[PDB]
Amino acid sequence: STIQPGTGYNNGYFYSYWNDGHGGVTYTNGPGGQFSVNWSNSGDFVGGKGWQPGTKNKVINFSGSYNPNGNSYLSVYGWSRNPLIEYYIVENFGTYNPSTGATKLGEVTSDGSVYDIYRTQRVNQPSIIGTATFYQYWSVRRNHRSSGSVNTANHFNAWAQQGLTLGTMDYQIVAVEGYFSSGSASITVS
Ligand SMILES: O[C@@H]1[C@@H](O)[C@H](O[C@@H]2CO[C@@H](O[C@@H]3CO[C@@H](O)[C@H](O)[C@H]3O)[C@H](O)[C@H]2O)OC[C@H]1O
Ligand SMILES: O[C@@H]1[C@@H](O)[C@H](O)OC[C@H]1O
Repeated sequence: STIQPGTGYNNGYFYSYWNDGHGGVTYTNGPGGQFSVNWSNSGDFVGGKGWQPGTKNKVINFSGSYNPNGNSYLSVYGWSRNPLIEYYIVENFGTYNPSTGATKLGEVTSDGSVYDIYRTQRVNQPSIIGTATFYQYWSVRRNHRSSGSVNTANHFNAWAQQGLTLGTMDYQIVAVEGYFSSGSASITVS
């Protein structure tokens, strides 16, 4: 069903839904691995379904519809702890490349596309442990898609070769993000 920001498990899938308190977003958990997001003149939000804890070698499958009107991205999204790391494997995006401003670390080929990899430091920003400072890693698919399989290990290894130490895995989801935009998405994770 439709829910306010929070976390939990639904039909065997962890979910996380976060927003900045601005209105304009509706997040719905559906059967199995399915979730939907519908948004209209939103603020900042990110939510979706997957695993808690994730793993360092998961192959993540997703399919469905992704139709942003503005700034948004569809990604494998997760965290580690000790050290705190936020990471995104971006499969598709809207009007803004979310790696803008991050430092390019190289490239990796995975699951049918080259990806550009990046990192940046986030300072006194929201996180799974509260306001915190942490590195944020990106791997941005060149050949955008809204269904696919992601071998997360290829991305973790590419980042590690440029200095990532992944700590203890926290959640790991397929997420839809929006940033002052509109859109819809209906995604099934497995
Ligand atoms: O109540 C606390 C939650 O609000 C908190 O949720 C996390 C807050 O950070 C969210 O981060 C996304 C971090 O980066 C941009 O990439 C995202 O836009 C931030 O908002 C994260 O998605 C939430 O899980 O968890 C701790 C709770 O105590
Ligand atoms: O076939 C794919 C090629 O098209 C892509 O660039 O790099 C990945 C391969 O698996």
